[PDB]
Amino acid sequence: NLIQFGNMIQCANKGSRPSLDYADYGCYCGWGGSGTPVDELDRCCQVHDNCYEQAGKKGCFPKLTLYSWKCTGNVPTCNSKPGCKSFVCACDAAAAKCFAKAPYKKENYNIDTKKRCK
Amino acid sequence: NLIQFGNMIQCANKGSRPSLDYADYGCYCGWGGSGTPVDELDRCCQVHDNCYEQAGKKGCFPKLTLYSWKCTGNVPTCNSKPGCKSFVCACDAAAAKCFAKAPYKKENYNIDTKKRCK
Ligand SMILES: [Ca+2]
Ligand SMILES: [Ca+2]
Repeated sequence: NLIQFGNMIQCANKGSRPSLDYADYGCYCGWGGSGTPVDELDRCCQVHDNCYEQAGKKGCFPKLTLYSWKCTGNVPTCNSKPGCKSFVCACDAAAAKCFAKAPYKKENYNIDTKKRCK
Repeated sequence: NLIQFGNMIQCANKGSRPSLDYADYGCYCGWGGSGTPVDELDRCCQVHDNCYEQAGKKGCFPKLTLYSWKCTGNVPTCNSKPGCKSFVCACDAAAAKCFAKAPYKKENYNIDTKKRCK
């Protein structure tokens, strides 16, 4: 679920930045997502958006799915069983890893998505 | 539950030390629960053992309790508000913070607790 995703983000970036910092970023991080991502981190979110889309087509509610995961060697690691739990956990762990490698750019945080996204 | 606790430990210590390093340490970290704690870290585990005993007496199974928690700016924070979930979460959050500020001394890892703990 989304609280677990936030926990994963902190795991992957070794506490370098709070997970709330990623909640409304670029064109894709946060509600909806449209246009060309504005930078590397936003590209992570576009991928994540598409993964949640694919989870939804498989009958999952990715914001709600309660999976099992472990922060090990600074990598979010899915324990979960198959199905939605495995699938959504994979979406989140992947995004967490992607966020962690990408540079955070404050100028791209909380942007006017109607003006900058398409 | 124990997996979540491991995740809290990584949250509080910014992933600087694996969770397993704390599973058999001193007289109190892990299955042990007797004698005089061997150092500052071991004292954290003594407090955590006491907390788990209190949880049990509240009717909780602390190793199993499945709570809701958020790693917020490197601080494990309980979201669960009532019952065993909130109480056990608090035990774990406090220990995770305690572990992160205590110095780890490998000479106290995996000691013979039958011999050194009373
Ligand atoms: Ca989005
Ligand atoms: Ca113990």
